[PDB]
Amino acid sequence: SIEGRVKDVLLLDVTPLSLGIETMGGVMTTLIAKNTTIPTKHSQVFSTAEDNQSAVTIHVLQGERKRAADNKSLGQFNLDGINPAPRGMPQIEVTFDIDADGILHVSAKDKNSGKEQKITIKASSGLNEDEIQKMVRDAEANAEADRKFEELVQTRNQGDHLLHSTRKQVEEA
Repeated sequence: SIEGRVKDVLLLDVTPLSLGIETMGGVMTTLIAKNTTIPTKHSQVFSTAEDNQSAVTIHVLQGERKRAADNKSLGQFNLDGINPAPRGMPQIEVTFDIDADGILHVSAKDKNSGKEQKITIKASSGLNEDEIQKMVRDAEANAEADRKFEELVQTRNQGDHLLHSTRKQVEEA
């Protein structure tokens, strides 16, 4: 109570903080949330708003929700190179089954040829609600640097199905 139930693993032996993807504009959307008891199995199909079958970013974000101090690392990778078919499809089904021991077996399965990548990434708890709000200071203020990446997003929000995703590493600098 007094609004502060970010962490809750006592009578919830579940996916322990809510964990999905860093989203459009320094936002966080969970993929599977607490109340889903391990071992879990659940499908959520996604697409992108730009470059559909060419790069999904698999930076899975374990944190809270809209105010992005929700940067518990559940990754930072990218499923790249799914043939040239950019912007909108929308057929990349992403299934996330966690095991009972605690590992997110999530396969971003693409519907171009089943170009998939199954990561097995940890999800251990052991932190605080002001690990998130303590990251509202250090890191909610660092989300202004993510505002530069919100220009890279193209600035929007929500992202139901659509979900911007592109890496950046040119040779010039």
